[PDB]
Amino acid sequence: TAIFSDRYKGQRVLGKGSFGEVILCKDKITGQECAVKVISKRQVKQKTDKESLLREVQLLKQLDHPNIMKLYEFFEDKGYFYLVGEVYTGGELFDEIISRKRFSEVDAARIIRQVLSGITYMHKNKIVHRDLKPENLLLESKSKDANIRIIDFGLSTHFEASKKMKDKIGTAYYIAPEVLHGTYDEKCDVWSTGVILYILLSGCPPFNGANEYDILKKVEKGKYTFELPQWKKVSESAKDLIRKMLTYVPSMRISARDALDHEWIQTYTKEQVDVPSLDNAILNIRQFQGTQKLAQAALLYMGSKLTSQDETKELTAIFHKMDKNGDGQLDRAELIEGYKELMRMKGQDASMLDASAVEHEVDQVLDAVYIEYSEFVTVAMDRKTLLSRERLERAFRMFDSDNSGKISSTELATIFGVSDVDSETWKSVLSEVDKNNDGEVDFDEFQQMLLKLCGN
Ligand SMILES: CC(C)(C)n1nc(Cc2cccc(Cl)c2)c2c(N)ncnc21
Ligand SMILES: [Ca+2]
Repeated sequence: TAIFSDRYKGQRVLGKGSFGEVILCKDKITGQECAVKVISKRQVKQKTDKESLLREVQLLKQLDHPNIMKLYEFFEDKGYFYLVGEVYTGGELFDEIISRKRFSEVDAARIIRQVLSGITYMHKNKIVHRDLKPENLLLESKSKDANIRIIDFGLSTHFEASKKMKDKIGTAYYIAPEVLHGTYDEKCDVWSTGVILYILLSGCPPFNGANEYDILKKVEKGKYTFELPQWKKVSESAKDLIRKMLTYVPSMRISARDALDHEWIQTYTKEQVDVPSLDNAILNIRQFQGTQKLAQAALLYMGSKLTSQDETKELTAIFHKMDKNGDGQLDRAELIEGYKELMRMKGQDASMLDASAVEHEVDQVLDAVYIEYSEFVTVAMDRKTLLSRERLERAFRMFDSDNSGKISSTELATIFGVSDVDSETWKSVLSEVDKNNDGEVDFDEFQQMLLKLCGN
């Protein structure tokens, strides 16, 4: 009965999350800011019935913990679900860790005590995460004392995971083996935290591989080691906690509660022995984060380019039919009607919450441009891809940490492995872009490879 757009207005896009886009919204009466996840019913399948989802939402709204995201409201219309909750502005935990100069076991213990405190609380209330990963650890604010907030607790129980690689980047590292075969319980969150902790103290995933399926093979076997030089400077109690958290049989695996009482958490979170900086771990987390973000940006660039081609042609045909005399020009109200018609057929955009948002977007394009609708189409569609094109170059620049301007063949293999692009498929594309290749590409050659890898 209650309508989302009657209460909230979209201010700006915050980013892509599991199951949908996240928009910064504001209450039209009280002025309260909130983060809203818009889940498209067409793109996301429900695992449970409507009554099971409503009962979990009602429970989730009443729960409260300092390391769990607060949910405020829930709305549903014919095509979408709107999960309304608190905004966090500190960004992802790993993007903050790589910005600092020193990082020790004391810092890793403070991080993992918070995550475990949050998990322990949600497990007492019979809610499992299942998809716990570093990307779901947000920092409350930009300050250095910011608490960690776990996002998306309980959503995997009600919404089916996407099968598209652009949505699955980095999920294989943290997923518990029992989730892969179907019988799982809340212990799968201890395993995921165990993996996160292993990466905090070494900067390398315990179960790794050249592609998604090779990682899942390592996870399913469950075998890993502490045989990297960097593990020599780490305490034995940290290694003990990891062994208990990455125990294969879930009934033998330590609980979230007992992980808090472990010697490592008790010792390294108290204010009262020597603790050095894990320099090799920071460098490995910075290289790991750069790689994951470039693979993700490459996949989102290709996805936006295909979506842009579909919408450019659809919008061009809508305006062509609306052109009565055939002079190639239309009025403002016509362009609004046609642009609204694009969202009616292709589905409402997360940034275009209602007619007023569409009218403002049309006005923003008309400020750049009886008007030539082909010029309106070009500008409107280039504005939709702007964020994905700029995010690609920024991620290439961040990955190119030595500012050489190029990435090597070994780095391309790693990037395309995380992106799940077949080895022979990208090597074939490189040869068509630059026939006299020397085992390295610059940004334009890399973007040219991606354009070819999505039919251009
Ligand atoms: C993916 C990004 C990082 C953009 N994101 N995701 C979230 C989590 C979220 C946001 C709204 C609803 C739900 Cl169910 C989950 C969120 C939040 N709270 N505050 C700021 N940004 C957020
Ligand atoms: Ca370089």
